[PDB]
Amino acid sequence: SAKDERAREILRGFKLNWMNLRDAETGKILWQGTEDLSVPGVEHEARVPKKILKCKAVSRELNFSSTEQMEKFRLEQKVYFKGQCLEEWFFEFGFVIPNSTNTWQSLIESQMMPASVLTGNVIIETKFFDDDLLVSTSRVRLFYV
Ligand SMILES: Nc1cc(CN(CC2CCNCC2)S(=O)(=O)c2ccc(S(=O)(=O)N(Cc3ccc(Cl)cc3)C3CCCC3)cc2)ccc1C(=O)O
Repeated sequence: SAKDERAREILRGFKLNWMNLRDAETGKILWQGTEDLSVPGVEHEARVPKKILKCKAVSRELNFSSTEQMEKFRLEQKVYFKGQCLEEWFFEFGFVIPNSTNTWQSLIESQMMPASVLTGNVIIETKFFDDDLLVSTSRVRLFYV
């Protein structure tokens, strides 16, 4: 279908360039990377400091480029522990100019399991939408260090 073709064009033109996480209260950087975690079909890995689990809120900056125009770029993210969804998050970016590079700031705000239990057992599944069109699904396995 035209929508399936369109999804592939958007993916083809998309790159996640860099990204970081900060304690929202203090602004202190907890993690940063330049690996494109959005790439589908391979299991990505990331190592994050265990103190992140003590943050009431985490600020994420995500820098991306897109050759394709998007009407309503957004993300759905599911936190899975041993295959069980503990949490679902929704973030909206909105309009994306074709051939632009953009920085997107988001706030991520139950009782947390210990880092030692969680480590290597947490998968973040991220879906990349333009409105209702699914562009891609990626997975990142988290280790708490
Ligand atoms: N309920 C739980 C939720 C989590 C997930 N954490 C969310 C934090 C937990 C501490 N309070 C603030 C929210 S987290 O700190 O581990 C966290 C997870 C994902 C992310 S992320 O979605 O921003 N990102 C994944 C990501 C981001 C963007 C894209 Cl495109 C793809 C993947 C990763 C984090 C490390 C490398 C980047 C940020 C923080 C863990 C355990 C439990 C539990 O019940 O025990």
